[PDB]
Amino acid sequence: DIMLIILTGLPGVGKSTFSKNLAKILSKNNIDVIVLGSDLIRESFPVWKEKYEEFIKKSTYRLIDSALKNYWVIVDDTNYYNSMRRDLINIAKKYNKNYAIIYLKASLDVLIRRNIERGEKIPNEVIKKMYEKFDEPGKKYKWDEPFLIIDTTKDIDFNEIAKKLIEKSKEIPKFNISDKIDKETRKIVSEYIKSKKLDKDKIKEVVELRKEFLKKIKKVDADRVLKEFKDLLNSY
Amino acid sequence: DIMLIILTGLPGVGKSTFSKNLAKILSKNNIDVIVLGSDLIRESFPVWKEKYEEFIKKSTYRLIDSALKNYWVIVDDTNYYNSMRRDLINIAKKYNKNYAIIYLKASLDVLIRRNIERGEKIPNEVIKKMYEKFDEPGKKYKWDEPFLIIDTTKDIDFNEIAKKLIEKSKEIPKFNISDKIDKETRKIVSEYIKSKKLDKDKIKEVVELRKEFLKKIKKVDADRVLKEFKDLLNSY
Ligand SMILES: Nc1ncnc2c1ncn2[C@@H]1O[C@H](COP(=O)(O)OP(=O)(O)O)[C@@H](O)[C@H]1O
Ligand SMILES: Nc1ncnc2c1ncn2[C@@H]1O[C@H](COP(=O)(O)OP(=O)(O)O)[C@@H](O)[C@H]1O
Ligand SMILES: [Mg+2]
Ligand SMILES: [Mg+2]
Repeated sequence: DIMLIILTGLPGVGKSTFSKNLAKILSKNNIDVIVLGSDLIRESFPVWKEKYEEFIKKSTYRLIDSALKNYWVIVDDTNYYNSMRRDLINIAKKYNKNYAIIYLKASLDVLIRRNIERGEKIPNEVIKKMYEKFDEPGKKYKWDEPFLIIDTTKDIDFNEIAKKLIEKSKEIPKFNISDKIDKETRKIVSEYIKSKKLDKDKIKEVVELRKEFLKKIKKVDADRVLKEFKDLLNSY
Repeated sequence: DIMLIILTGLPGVGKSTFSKNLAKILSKNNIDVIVLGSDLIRESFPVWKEKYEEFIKKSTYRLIDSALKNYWVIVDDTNYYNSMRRDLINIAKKYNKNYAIIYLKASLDVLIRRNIERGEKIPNEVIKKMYEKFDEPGKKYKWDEPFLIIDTTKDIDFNEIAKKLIEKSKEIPKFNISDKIDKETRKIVSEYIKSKKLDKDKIKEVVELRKEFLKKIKKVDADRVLKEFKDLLNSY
């Protein structure tokens, strides 16, 4: 009756816009749905610090868990790693609810241009690295395969998507430190870039710096690693 | 060393703006602070339903409780009832944290113009009535007295405020169905006025209808009363 909807897709792809549109159609069909995402909590702090991400994450999972007892939930978050998608499916699993992964995609050119339009809050170079490195959902686990893959440069038919999701809802549900280090070093890089307003060339060197640093680290303690990373950017 | 700051004041008075300014100055002083308010969760649903309010309230308090373990928290909410201020103080008392109530005020005319400015999302006559019936913090209980009273029609010295709060945070800490029905009947009224686009004369009828209704109810369980109120507005 209640379902968990898990969005996944890169920054600028249109997750927030899609969530809002999908929620409006669902509510028009008398479904009680809430849209929840990490940016809810993250943007409630006046500044970003790496040490906030743990509270942001858990607070987000908590609200989803609480919500999914009474309401459909649409999870509006990049969900860049399969371990994130697994953590969310485990919430549905806990309350025996169905779930549907909706993967939104657009070409890199489109994502960059949308980024430029939004005032390049994330550096273009970082979205480009994200796009190159993204493992498309379902590439490894059957439980990770999307219910819908949606091309956000093409027409999207919300009624159809609502219809399919509400059908799915009546079906029977059947069913990492490296990800942390990868994710937080990328966020630190982005903060540094925006904070120090780095020129294009410097942006490139810092993205490369991170790459080389992750090559070394792979060949660990998450905090020690991220602390060394900040120290590295400062030195550099 | 951590503190709960509880805002209180009518719609349009400048809570959310004040919160962002104060969080900025606190963070500039290396304080870890988060701004939380029931609208985070209320605005995450695509429409408003009365049945959501309990979830909203509880989810809000749970985020505050969780946050106050590690961060200063600024509570950005109307906090119209002293019962709401009591619940928030009790979270501070639970963790033995200092708290400060900050009462924000502005004249009715300024509230209306700001309301108009922003599109009259809450009917002006409802603002007027809230202004009329508002009980200023500390009217009855000593634990309810404002640490600070702020006139948002004048400039605000956030440096002084932060200094006063940091000083306060180093001190040793020392420590309802009628409200629900009052609150939700107002929200229902506001939502009918907007959804129905009532003319100004019908608005005043409906406002009076709520007043008359609340009289009769004082002479109960909240769900049934609220369903009847809606039935009354539909009839009327
Ligand atoms: N389907 C779409 N078609 C065209 N533009 C879109 C679409 N969805 C979102 N946008 C635009 O792309 C930008 C990023 O949208 P947003 O929903 O904020 O993406 P995300 O939440 O994935 O970061 C916004 O400017 C939005 O207006
Ligand atoms: N101190 C102030 N002086 C002038 N305008 C203000 C002040 N504080 C807020 N405003 C303006 O008043 C309107 C409502 O402010 P907001 O902070 O959203 O109030 P609240 O959160 O109390 O409803 C906004 O359009 C805002 O820009
Ligand atoms: Mg988004
Ligand atoms: Mg506000």
